[PDB]
Amino acid sequence: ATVLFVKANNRPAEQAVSVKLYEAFLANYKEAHPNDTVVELDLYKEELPYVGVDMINGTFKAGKGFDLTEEEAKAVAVADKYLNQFLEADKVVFGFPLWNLTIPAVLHTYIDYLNRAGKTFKYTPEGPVGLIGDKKIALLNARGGVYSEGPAAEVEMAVKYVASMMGFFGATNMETVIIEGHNQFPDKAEEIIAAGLEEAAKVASKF
Amino acid sequence: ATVLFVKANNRPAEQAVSVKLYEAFLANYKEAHPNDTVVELDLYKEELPYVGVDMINGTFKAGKGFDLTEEEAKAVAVADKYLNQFLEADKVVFGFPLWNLTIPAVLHTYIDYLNRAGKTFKYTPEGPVGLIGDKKIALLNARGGVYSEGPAAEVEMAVKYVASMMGFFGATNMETVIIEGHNQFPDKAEEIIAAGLEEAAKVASKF
Ligand SMILES: Cc1cc2nc3c(=O)[nH]c(=O)nc-3n(C[C@H](O)[C@H](O)[C@H](O)COP(=O)(O)O)c2cc1C
Ligand SMILES: Cc1cc2nc3c(=O)[nH]c(=O)nc-3n(C[C@H](O)[C@H](O)[C@H](O)COP(=O)(O)O)c2cc1C
Repeated sequence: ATVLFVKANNRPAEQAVSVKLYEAFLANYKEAHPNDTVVELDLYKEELPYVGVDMINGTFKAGKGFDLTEEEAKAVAVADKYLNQFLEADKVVFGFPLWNLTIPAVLHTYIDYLNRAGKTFKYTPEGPVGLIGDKKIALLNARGGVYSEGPAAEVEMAVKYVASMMGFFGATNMETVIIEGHNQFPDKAEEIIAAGLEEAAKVASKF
Repeated sequence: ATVLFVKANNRPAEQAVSVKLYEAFLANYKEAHPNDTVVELDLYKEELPYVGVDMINGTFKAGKGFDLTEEEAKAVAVADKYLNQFLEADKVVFGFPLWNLTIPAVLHTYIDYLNRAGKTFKYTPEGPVGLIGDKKIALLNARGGVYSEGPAAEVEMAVKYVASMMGFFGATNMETVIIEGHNQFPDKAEEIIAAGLEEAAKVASKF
C-alpha cells in the first residue's frame, strides 16, 4: 500500500507533543509494514501559497473549456501537486497540534487545496457525495488542555475541523489518537503523553 | 477615532458577497464618521509567513529575554507589526467569507499574530484575562448555506472562530452582520443579499 504522512509541526519532538506522537506512529507503522511505500510530506518544507481569487477561479475553470490566466494556471499547478499525491495514497496520516483552538494555518491551506469537485467530491441531484470512501485516514492530535469534556469542549476546532472536512470528502471509519491535558494537568503530563504513545503504537500496528 | 478595516477576500466585489458586505460597511462608516481616521489592511496585499517553530520559540524567548536567532527575531518582528497596528485602533472591522467551514487561512495567520501575553491577554493566578475590553469589534461574514440553524449549524467555524478568539482577547459587545443562505436558497438570494447590505449600512452608521 502507499501511505502518505502529512506533518504539520516543525517544532522538535522534545518540545512538541504532537511531533512526538507523529514520530511514534510513523516509526511503529514502518516496523509493521516493511514493504509499504511510506511518503512524508512536511508542510513547513513546502511553499503553500494562500488560497484566494486566482486559485478559486482557476480550480473552478480547469477542464471546462475556459481560458485561464497565467496566474490562475500557476495556482492550479500548486493545488494539483498536493491533491494528486493525496488521491494516490491508499492511507493518509495527519499529525497536528491544536494551536489557538484549531489546526496550524499551514494545514488549513493544505486542506483547502484538497477541496475539488470531480476529485474529492462530486455534485449529484441529491447533494454532494464524497469520493475518498476507499481511503483509510488517521488523525493524530495533541492539545494542552482537555477538549473532550469541560468548558473548552464547545470550542475545539482542530480535530473537529479535519474530521468534518475528511468526512465531507467521504472518508469513513477514520482512526483518531488524541493526547490532551498535559499542560492543564502538569503533574500527570508524563503519564498522559506515554499513554498516547502506547495508543499510537497499537493503532499503527493495525492501521 | 482610528478604525482599522481588515479585509480577507481578494475576489472582486461583483463576484463576492463578503466583499460587497465589507465595502458597504466601509462606505457607510466613512459617510457617517467623516472625521475618523480609517485604515484598510488588505491581507492579500501583505506577506503573512505561517506561524511555526521560529515564531513560537521567538515569542517564548522574547518573553524570557533569551537571545533570538535571526529567523526567530524576524518572525517576532512580523507579528509585532500587525499586533501593534491592531492595538492602536479604537475599533476593528473584520470582513471575511466562510470557505470550507471556516475563515480564509490568511485571516487565520493574522489572528495567530495577535495572540501575545502582555498585549492581548495576561496571566493571573485565576486564569487568563483579555486586555482589549476597550476596543469595539465588528464581524462581517457571508456564507453560502445557512449555519444559524439546521444540520450544518454544528460545523460553523468561521464566525465562531473569530468571535471565540476576540472574546479570549477580552472584546465585549462585538457587532455581527451575517449574510447567509444565498447559495442554498437561490430563489431568495436577491432578498437575502439586499437585506444584509441594508443591515451593514445601518450598523455602520452607528458603529
Ligand atoms: C502557538 C500555540 C497555540 C496554542 N494554543 C492552545 C490552545 O488554544 N489551547 C490549548 O489547550 N493549548 C494550546 N497550546 C498548547 C498545545 O495545544 C500543546 O503544546 C500541544 O502539545 C500541541 O502543541 P505542540 O505539539 O506544538 O506542543 C498552544 C501551543 C502553541 C505553541
Ligand atoms: C473556496 C470556497 C469555499 C467555500 N466553502 C463554503 C462552505 O464550506 N459552506 C458554504 O455554505 N459555502 C461555501 N462557499 C460559498 C461561500 O460561503 C459564500 O457563498 C460566499 O461566496 C462567501 O464567499 P464570497 O464572499 O467569496 O462570495 C465557499 C466558496 C468558496 C469560493
